Amino acid sequence: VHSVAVIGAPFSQGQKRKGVEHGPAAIREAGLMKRLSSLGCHLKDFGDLSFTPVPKDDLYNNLIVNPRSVGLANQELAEVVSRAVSDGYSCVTLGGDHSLAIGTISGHARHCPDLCVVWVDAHADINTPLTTSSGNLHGQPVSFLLRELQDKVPQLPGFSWIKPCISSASIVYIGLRDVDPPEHFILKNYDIQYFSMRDIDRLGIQKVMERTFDLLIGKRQRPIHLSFDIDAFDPTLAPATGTPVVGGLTYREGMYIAEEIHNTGLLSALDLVEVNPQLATSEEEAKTTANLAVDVIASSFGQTREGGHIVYDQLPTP
Amino acid sequence: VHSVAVIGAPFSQGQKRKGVEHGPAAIREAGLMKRLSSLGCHLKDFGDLSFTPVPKDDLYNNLIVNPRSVGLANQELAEVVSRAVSDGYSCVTLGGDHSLAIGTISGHARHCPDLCVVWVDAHADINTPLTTSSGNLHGQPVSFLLRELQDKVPQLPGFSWIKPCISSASIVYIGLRDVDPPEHFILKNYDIQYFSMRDIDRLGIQKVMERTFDLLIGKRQRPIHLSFDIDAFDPTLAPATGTPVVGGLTYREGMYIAEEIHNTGLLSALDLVEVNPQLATSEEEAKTTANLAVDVIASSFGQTREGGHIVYDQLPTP
Amino acid sequence: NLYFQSVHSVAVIGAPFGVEHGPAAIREAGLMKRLSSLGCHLKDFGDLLYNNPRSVGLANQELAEVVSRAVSDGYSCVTLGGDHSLAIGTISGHARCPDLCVVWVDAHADITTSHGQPVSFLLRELQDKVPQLPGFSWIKPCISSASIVYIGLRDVDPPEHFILKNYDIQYFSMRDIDRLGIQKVMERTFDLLIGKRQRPIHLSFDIDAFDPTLAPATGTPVVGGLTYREGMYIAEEIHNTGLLSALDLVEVNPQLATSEEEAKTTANLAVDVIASSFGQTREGGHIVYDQLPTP
Ligand SMILES: NC[C@@H](CCC[B-](O)(O)O)[C@H](N)C(=O)O
Ligand SMILES: [Mn+2]
Ligand SMILES: [Mn+2]
Ligand SMILES: [Mn+2]
Ligand SMILES: [Mn+2]
Ligand SMILES: [Mn+2]
Ligand SMILES: [Mn+2]
Repeated sequence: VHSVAVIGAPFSQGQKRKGVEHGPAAIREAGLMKRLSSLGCHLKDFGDLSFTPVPKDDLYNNLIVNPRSVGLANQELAEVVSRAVSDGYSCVTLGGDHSLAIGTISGHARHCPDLCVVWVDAHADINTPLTTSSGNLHGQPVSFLLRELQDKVPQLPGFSWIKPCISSASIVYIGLRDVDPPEHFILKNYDIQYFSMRDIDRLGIQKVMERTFDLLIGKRQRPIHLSFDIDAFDPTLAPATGTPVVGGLTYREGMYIAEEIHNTGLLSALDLVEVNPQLATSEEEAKTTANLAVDVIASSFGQTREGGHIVYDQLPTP
Repeated sequence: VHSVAVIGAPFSQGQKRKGVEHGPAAIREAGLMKRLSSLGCHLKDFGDLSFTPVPKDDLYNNLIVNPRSVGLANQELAEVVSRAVSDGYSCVTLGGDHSLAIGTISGHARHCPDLCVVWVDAHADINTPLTTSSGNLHGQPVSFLLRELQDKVPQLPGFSWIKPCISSASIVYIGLRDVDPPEHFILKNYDIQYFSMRDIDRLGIQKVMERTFDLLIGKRQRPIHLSFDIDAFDPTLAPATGTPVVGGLTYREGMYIAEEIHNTGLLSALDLVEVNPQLATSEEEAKTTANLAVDVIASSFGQTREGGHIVYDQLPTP
Repeated sequence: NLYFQSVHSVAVIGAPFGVEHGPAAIREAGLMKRLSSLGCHLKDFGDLLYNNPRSVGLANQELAEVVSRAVSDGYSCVTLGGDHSLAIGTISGHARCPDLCVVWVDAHADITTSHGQPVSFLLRELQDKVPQLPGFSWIKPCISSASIVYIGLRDVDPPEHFILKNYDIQYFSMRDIDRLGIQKVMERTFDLLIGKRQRPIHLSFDIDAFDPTLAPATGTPVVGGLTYREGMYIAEEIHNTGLLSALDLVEVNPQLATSEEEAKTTANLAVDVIASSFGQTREGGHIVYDQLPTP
């Protein structure tokens, strides 16, 4: 019996495309709670958080957009995640853009300092505020969290509260296929392990999961933080997303990652981000993406493709 | 060269979605007979059976749907299949819902004491009339056929003619992804071998086919009954079906299963079920599903990806 | 960007043999910009019955002399199609490099006929089986049986199957990829073609080798093709040898598109294959970043 807390983080200021703030409601509408309930989960829904707005919030170094707004909302979200983690709940945060991982990972690390991160995404999201070309904070969350990158990251307004909480050996990426040249340099120079789409093509997702766990939990059991960007899946499967990139995970591969995460029994927090129902060309495309998000979450807590989630031990007789 | 019999079974009373009775007409219209002719098949067309309706056949024990109609249609179907097999043909039955495997497998076992079954489906179709939640008989056919379950299956009206004819070690499932808790218990408890979509994700379809044949025909040659539900394919490939489940077989995997079955030279009967042209959103969706059904059957009788079905003896010289 | 993992010299030619709208569709999808972004030294050449053997044979003679000039100057020649018949011209022109090996990526063997016969005119062992066509006398066979490897085969005609089987032409059909996986297929392909010695590689890529969901705007689409990932993998491994000498990107037919999304997706895919053949990858790393800025 897993105790699962659901937190809606209708965060959109980490990027420029509107509608990602409607991701939590779309996921709940696709039957998230009914699905987790059927798995036997003990649920708590915090509903959607109302983040303190920052009306006077100008560009940092004439590039970084909404720093105070993103920094403050993450500060507040980190308090909610920390509380849920303290109360014994596996914390599911529904996005919202991927800048929310600053708050969920920060919050989680307060009570789980030995956590490890499995980052599932088409993107590395590891640009520093000095390497970003877009100035979108959803493309930089990992830079604020990485201990080894601290001397390369300037102090941004609203971001001072953040204490880097993950080391380069404690994060593994899966699904990479659109990596900026500064991000590629960071991954190689700081020895951050990753399994790009090319590594999945060669090894197969089973070997990718085995190797990920060898790297992270090969020495001891640790709390796992699964940060899952819906754009890790091929755009044909997850169209309702801001930055789609062709040649992503199949439905089967995404289910396989989540099932392996469930099988460890170590999942402590999960982010499901970048579902933007507004970017779907049709209502069915929006529902398809939202149904996929529920499937990743439910598989992370026991949903299988073999029907082995529920205890059944005796057949009825005539 | 193969002797192949074709039987149309326009039957829908094993489920609640209207239209699956039009599956045989849709498959025939897709050019099935012309395709089998082009492969050099000696063909016998038994036409499309008209099933004796049961006007008074309502809900049994507040659960079982249409038992008298399903039992009778299967009794009639078993006699036609028995005729085709005893005449010496490899029996192709076009569905119609998956409750029709009661008739095809019963009819086939009347001549093949050592028959084995390869069941390709998103579903196990092995609930008993006591474990079913829906009461739909297309989700229960294997329970009536399996010897090990005889003491778990109640006597339904119209089912007294059925004799269990297969052992738990004589059926292998491929493609499973939507299994009920009692069905998972039955599969594990009785040691029925299955390769779910997760097993295919891990092993690959080559190893799945090798292991299937090792389990079934590794000790001795045996007639093979291929019970193929079109919903084993991903819904993007087979949209015109009643219970679609995302994350199915690819076109390539489906053809590979069919090619490997052909390569044994032991195919004795094939069911191609659950094509429901009415559930397609367009004519092209219905046609794609029908064409896929024809490709499975043709590959099961020799159609290949390398174009080696037709023998070429001499190249023209100048 | 000033630093790159590798610098290649690349020549681009448009051969519009609605398949004629193919080179224009590829160009409009930003091909030149993409190759420039990879640190390539670019040279754009612009856009150029028996039993149309004259017109096909003529257009191919112009293409073969343009390809021969580009490869003579030391450029890796890229030809935008147009139908696959242009491969007679490009492989002949490139051969004028005699020890060239071919990697034919197609749903079809293109090798008795009923764009489906280019390999018959080029293969040495098939010379005593091919008749003297009008405006085809200038062609001499250049590639032997053990120098062409097919990848992606799924629609092979009975006389083609006999040719492949009896002339011992090694191939990896869709069924072979299903069994081995694309990694093993590339490892085995290179074991066959360059295991003995290094050789200029001719990659003739038909867009229909990919599944029709990915490349819908093509002439002869065949279901159950290569995924986007498999095709990129082929191109990346070809790049990783450091031997790519010529490449054809054929059968993009923008007049067969039933929507703008089907038109743009097919052209974008064709740009992706070419870019991956000259260094573009899923991991990045093609562009070399020196140092991180400090606050
Ligand atoms: N959720 C699927 C269904 C069975 C589908 C039968 B099939 O489509 O395979 O024929 C369920 N287990 C049931 O018992 O009603
Ligand atoms: Mn992300
Ligand atoms: Mn992303
Ligand atoms: Mn079925
Ligand atoms: Mn089924
Ligand atoms: Mn071709
Ligand atoms: Mn082709």
